[PDB]
Amino acid sequence: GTILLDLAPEDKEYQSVEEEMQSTIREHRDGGNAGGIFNRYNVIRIQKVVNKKLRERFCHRQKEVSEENHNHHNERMLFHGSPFINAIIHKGFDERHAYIGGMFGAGIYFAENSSKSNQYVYGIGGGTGCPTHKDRSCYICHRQMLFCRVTLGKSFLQFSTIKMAHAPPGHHSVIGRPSVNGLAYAEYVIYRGEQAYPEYLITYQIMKP
Ligand SMILES: [Zn+2]
Repeated sequence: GTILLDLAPEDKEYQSVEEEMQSTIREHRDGGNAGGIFNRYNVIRIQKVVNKKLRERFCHRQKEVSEENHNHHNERMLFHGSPFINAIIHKGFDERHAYIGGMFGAGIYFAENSSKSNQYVYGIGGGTGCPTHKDRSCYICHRQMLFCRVTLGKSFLQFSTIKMAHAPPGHHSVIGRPSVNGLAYAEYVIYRGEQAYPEYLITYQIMKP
């Protein structure tokens, strides 16, 4: 029920996504332990995920949020790395498989920075790395991540560690903005899988300095 459409490297969308990916690369305080050491990706292919049902759910929920947020659905293109990408592009986002170990409670997380999402491609905290060379800084294996469209709506800006099962009353998402001696980069949390849609599937690599 899911068809993948390879975008040509000469198309505007391809280079737009790529530019949105390689420009949001930042140095993390872990010294590149989980995501590995890199400064720019090696994009193999960018494929659009097509599934009318998931889009129907997404647009329905988007309409609900819009109706409950000043007729203005805050759609934002955000990154997402997970060891279960295929399950996402086939079945859609699911809050039943949310990040319980997250800082803002068992919800679905999204990073504005591509590297931060790369930190979760091979699992939580980098996991155990690639399935071939057992290295989470492997420059050989083809990694993947998701450039998704997330519906935030009325966002709730919490900076400290506040766990929760759902979004605050009158809200739809929880945004954690960077704080000194706190979190380094912004995080975006949604507690409904209907508020995200894996628009772009990015197959890439990391480059050794
Ligand atoms: Zn490898």
